[PDB]
Amino acid sequence: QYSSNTQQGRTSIVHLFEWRWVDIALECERYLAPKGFGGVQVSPPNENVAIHNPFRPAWERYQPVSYKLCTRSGNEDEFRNMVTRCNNVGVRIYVDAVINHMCGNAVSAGTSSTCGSYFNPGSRDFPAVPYSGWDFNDGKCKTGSGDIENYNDATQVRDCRLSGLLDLALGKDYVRSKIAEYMNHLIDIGVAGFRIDASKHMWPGDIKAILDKLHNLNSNWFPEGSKPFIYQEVIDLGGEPIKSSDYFGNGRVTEFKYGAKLGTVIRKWNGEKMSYLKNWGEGWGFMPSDRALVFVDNHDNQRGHGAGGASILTFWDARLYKMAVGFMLAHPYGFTRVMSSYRWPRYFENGKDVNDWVGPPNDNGVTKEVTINPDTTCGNDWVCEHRWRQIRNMVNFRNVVDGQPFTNWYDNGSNQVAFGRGNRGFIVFNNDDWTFSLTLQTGLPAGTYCDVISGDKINGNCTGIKIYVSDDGKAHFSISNSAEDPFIAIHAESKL
Ligand SMILES: C[C@H]1O[C@H](O[C@H]2[C@H](O)[C@@H](O)[C@@H](O)O[C@@H]2CO)[C@H](O)[C@@H](O)[C@@H]1N[C@H]1C=C(CO)[C@@H](O)[C@H](O)[C@H]1O
Ligand SMILES: OC[C@H]1O[C@H](O)[C@H](O)[C@@H](O)[C@@H]1O
Ligand SMILES: [Ca+2]
Ligand SMILES: [Cl-]
Repeated sequence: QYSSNTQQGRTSIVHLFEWRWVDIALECERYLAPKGFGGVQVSPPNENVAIHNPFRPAWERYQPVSYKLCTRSGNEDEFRNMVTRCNNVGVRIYVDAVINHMCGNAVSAGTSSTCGSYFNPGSRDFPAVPYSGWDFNDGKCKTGSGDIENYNDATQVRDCRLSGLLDLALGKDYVRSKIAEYMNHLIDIGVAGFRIDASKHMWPGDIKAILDKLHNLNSNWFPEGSKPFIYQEVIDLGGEPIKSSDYFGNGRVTEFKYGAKLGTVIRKWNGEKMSYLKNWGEGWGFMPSDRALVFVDNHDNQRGHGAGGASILTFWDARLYKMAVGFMLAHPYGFTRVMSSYRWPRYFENGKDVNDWVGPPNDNGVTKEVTINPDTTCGNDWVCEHRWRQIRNMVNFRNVVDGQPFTNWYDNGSNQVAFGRGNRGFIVFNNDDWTFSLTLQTGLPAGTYCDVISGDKINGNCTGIKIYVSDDGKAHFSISNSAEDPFIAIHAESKL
């Protein structure tokens, strides 16, 4: 469950949040494969409640109606088409698996669902599965409301309804088997692994019992005995009875400490400075690197949901965001996930984004296609951070330096830092209010290297900055504090 199952020399996954299957399939072929992306985390592919108030929110996808592969992202044919086409170009699919719960207990009965399946939350009837009243935790939960009231109580966090979401009885073999059926369907199609949604809300032992029932990965694409990559969503910043480590037996775990702390550092809040990143990783109290799924922001905290707080960096803060993502992708700690977002009409009323619910770009609820602008950015309000040169090139930086040790660290005691990865890559940051101008040991072979932040190598030349490494590995770097991208990165494959 710990191995990503990505192609050798591909080290990141990108969350193509709310993208349609046909768009992802094309994206794999035209972009993700040639740019060296390891894989795609997709939005939940299973049927959900069509919520009309508010109008088709992002969060409707986290209210299951059945396990039919039928969503705003597309139908089963399109899903199968996407996984095949992506695997065929060496790009993996990871499914957002919503298995803790069905929909909200107060959602109306009917066929307001993405495939038109009937469901009745009040009577606990989901006949397209099927689930009945016997399949939920109503009798197991011990709170007055039936919902989670207190995170200091590990039991109710597991047995009670998250925000009123009907809590599946995962202690039952029937329920475990229905979920395993869904996941095995996905595995056989060719899915490489799963983001396990709301993992904190399930007993580690129940997740395990579900995982016990799963097939090995599709043997046309994956070596015999390959197990699905598992990464579990557990928000653990400390101070709760449930710990990220409780889930290590099942796979990797999201390290939410990662983006919270990095955001604070890059913003220079709370007295934090980039020089403090010298011991980034386990030295910052983070989980073991071999279990961490790391990211700057995710689909929840980029809009203030879940954990996060104000420190989280997102596309809205493009300049600091790129630096934070650049730092993540250069540093060996964790397995990296890059966010890919859509723009929504962000509108604050007393410190709250009243539009944090808004779903993907749409015309009357129909998800808009991802259009590609001439310059390879996206139209239709898709942000496509993964296509921003500064991020895409850092994705390849991580591939190039894979397995190389953190080395040649420099800092000025403030916010000017640099480090290398073995003899394969070097990166330099200026987050101070003055110019960073200095000759530094890069650990790299002598030569002319294209800075992959400002530009690209195109056979024999660079479209941006050029860095000159002399015979002793030293190179001069000059980064103004006024630089729009106040960092530079060079690696073995950017050498002329
Ligand atoms: C959105 C988020 O809610 C929960 O998170 C809480 C943390 O667990 C607490 O430690 C504390 O920080 O408060 C948080 C906010 O309530 C929950 O535990 C997470 O699992 C949840 N995230 C996902 C689950 C969903 C339900 O399917 C979705 O709404 C959401 O998009 C998921 O990413
Ligand atoms: O500002 C606080 C920091 O000061 C010190 O320089 C330590 O290296 C670091 O661990 C500590 O957190
Ligand atoms: Ca539960
Ligand atoms: Cl997540």
